[PDB]
Amino acid sequence: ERPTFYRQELNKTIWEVPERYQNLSPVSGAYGSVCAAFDTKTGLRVAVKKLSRPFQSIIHAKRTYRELRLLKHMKHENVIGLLDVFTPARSLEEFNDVYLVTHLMGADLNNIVKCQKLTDDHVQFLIYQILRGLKYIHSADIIHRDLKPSNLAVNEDCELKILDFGLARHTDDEMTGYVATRWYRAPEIMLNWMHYNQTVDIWSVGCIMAELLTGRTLFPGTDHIDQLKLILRLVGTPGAELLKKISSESARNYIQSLTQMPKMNFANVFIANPLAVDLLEKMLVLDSDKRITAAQALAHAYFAQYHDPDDEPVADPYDQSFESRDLLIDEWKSLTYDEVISFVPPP
Repeated sequence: ERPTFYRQELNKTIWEVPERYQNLSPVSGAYGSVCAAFDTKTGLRVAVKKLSRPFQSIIHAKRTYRELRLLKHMKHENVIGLLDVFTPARSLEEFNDVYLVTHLMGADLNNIVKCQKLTDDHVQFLIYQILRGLKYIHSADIIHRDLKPSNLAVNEDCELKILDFGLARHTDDEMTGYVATRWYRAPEIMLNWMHYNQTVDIWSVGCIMAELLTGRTLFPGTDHIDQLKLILRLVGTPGAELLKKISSESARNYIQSLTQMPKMNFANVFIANPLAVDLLEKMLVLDSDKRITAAQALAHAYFAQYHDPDDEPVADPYDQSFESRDLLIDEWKSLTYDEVISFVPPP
């Protein structure tokens, strides 16, 4: 059970990992840093993410606990699976750092697009797999909140996984608010502060598909204002009845202060498979109540070559009852420790 650890330091921070993992090569962040390594047990190359002081604040501890419990609950073909989770600490009193180990496929779409020319046949399969994973994710009342090309890994056979559930969580009615990445963030995140829902992921998938089809970012906003401007330059300025639904009065006033430019023609900007254009238009919509769902997306004609209702699974519901409480730091840490100890490696 208990393995032997060796202490390696990189970028002036210690990495205490089992001998099982060798050849640590870094790949850095606010909440966690990642190293690539070879697993002598499985013979596969793996990615090892060390959470940076996961229990320094309620925010960090809550993120650590929820990501760990999500990955342990996620069991789907197009979702990254947790191979190992360990800690050098031999007791709860010593527990501080948390390490996550997961499969390491070829490269992510970010690097891939910059050196490979993609076919429409590739985009079909890729976005089909993305939506296939999203159906599973959303069915568990989970929301990813950070779908971007760098959080999607793929191999030469075009089989992909959804990565990085660090911002994901169980969907509630009021949430963190400032989430996702600027160039893939849905409008309802910037307006209607803290009262978005699962529909945000579909906007990210639409941006992903547009970028894969064209080869360049769809909304390369310099800042938040530039993001809103680039979005409305395509999807068109909203309507009065939609404006009343915006919770922020400042947001309504700013939107009204803008020079009204309508929805440009969907077949004029992606001059491209018409079916993909139709689907994009179903996805890139302002009103979340009228945006296409992942379940509805899979049934789209664009995925006829891969759609299979019998093989599109659905997840069991996720139990956030432990999180629904306002716990202290030590209680979050104890829950995370119990979750680490209770891990059983997958076949």
